[PDB]
Amino acid sequence: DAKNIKKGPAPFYPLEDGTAGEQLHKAMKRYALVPGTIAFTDAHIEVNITYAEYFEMSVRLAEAMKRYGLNTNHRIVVCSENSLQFFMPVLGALFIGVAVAPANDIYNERELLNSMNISQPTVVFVSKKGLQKILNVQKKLPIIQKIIIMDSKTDYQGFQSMYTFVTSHLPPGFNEYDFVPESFDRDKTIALIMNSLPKGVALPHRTACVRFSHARDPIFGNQIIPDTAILSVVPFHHGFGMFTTLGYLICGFRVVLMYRFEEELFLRSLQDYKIQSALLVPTLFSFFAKSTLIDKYDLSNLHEIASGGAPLSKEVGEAVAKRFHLPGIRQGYGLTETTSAILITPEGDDKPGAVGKVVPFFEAKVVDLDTGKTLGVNQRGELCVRGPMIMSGYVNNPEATNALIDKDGWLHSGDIAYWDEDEHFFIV
Ligand SMILES: CC(C)(O)[C@H]1Cc2cc(/C=C3\OC(=O)C(c4ccc5c(c4)C[C@H](C(C)(C)O)O5)=C3O)ccc2O1
Repeated sequence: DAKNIKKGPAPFYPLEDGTAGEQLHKAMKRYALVPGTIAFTDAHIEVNITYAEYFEMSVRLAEAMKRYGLNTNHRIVVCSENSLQFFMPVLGALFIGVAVAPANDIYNERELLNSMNISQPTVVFVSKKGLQKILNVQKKLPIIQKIIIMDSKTDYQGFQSMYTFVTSHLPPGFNEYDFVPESFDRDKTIALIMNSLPKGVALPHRTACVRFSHARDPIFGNQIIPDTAILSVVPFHHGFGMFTTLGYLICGFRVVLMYRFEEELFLRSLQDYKIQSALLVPTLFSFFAKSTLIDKYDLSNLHEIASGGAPLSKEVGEAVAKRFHLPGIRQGYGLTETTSAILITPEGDDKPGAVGKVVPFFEAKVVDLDTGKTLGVNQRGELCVRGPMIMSGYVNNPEATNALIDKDGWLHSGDIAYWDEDEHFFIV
């Protein structure tokens, strides 16, 4: 019964060809050619970095990694708190087809070791505060040949920074604007290995390309408008942070980041940066349902709040929307294994407690927990989705992959849901 399979509509703009690296490179080069266009802002230290700076450093890192000897057979780890530098090695690696494994920066040595035993990186990019943990991990994982310090200009404790690493490897006369990213099969070449003991979730370049279609979709994402700023406190090494931020770079937005939540800084940032959209996780929603400071700030520019990371209760969402003077909350539902959200609230068509509608290129159904039958409108069962953002599999764990994804390509989410007469989905 096809009528009970909910399908996303066609994307507003056709899906572009090219790897995720090629698409990011093309967009970022465009924004780079306009001086002063801000890519990231660190709300804590107040420093801005422009698309020109970001584009040039990411391309220099790409070329330096290529000359050092990395290619599609290798992986890198990026282990850092949210920062201005976080996406430099991410973009550089995407530009040359090297898979990136972001490691949670609050993991201890044991958890890092398990994570990197799965991803098996050749080079680790780490912030200064993570260096000791990586050195302890490297003791057990000799495959790590090289450690590069992200948030330093000069060498740091005998290790190269991204800047000195680049100088060591760039050819004379290197031209960042002549550089061309690598081309490769985007279904076969892994872009990210995300953590989900945790497993490693392999995401081909294809899944990011589809994400970039959603991110700028006028219905399922944000319309590309000049001078748009987002406030993001969500960890970049988690899918909600990783894939919203890459999407924002495609859109040329200003991404104001925080690496630690604080109430006054968060609200003052919304006000002073004239933020249009802010990203929260459910426990920060619960926090703002308790906040009374919100009405002391001028939030007249705020258009939306998005919640991701885990389903949000209906009542908490309604409380927060009211405190912020918004008509509703921009919800979505995703898993690490689906790259990002594959149900998203359509712009202007929020419905309290709903996680939204099936995104372009996807299908979703709910199945009876007994009969396995596809269910109709307003009936509760297991949410199952199928589409090109689904992971290629858990790394070196085909049994775990097969337990989650069936022979027809349906991923079984483990969550109970239903959809309504407008094809809005609700998580129960
Ligand atoms: C407008 C706009 C911003 O473009 C769109 C894009 C968008 C995404 C979401 C929600 C999510 O996006 C995500 O990626 C995840 C997610 C990603 C990984 C993941 C989990 C959730 C749960 C699971 C766990 C480990 C439990 O955290 O892993 C979301 O919930 C909500 C609103 C929204 O507006």
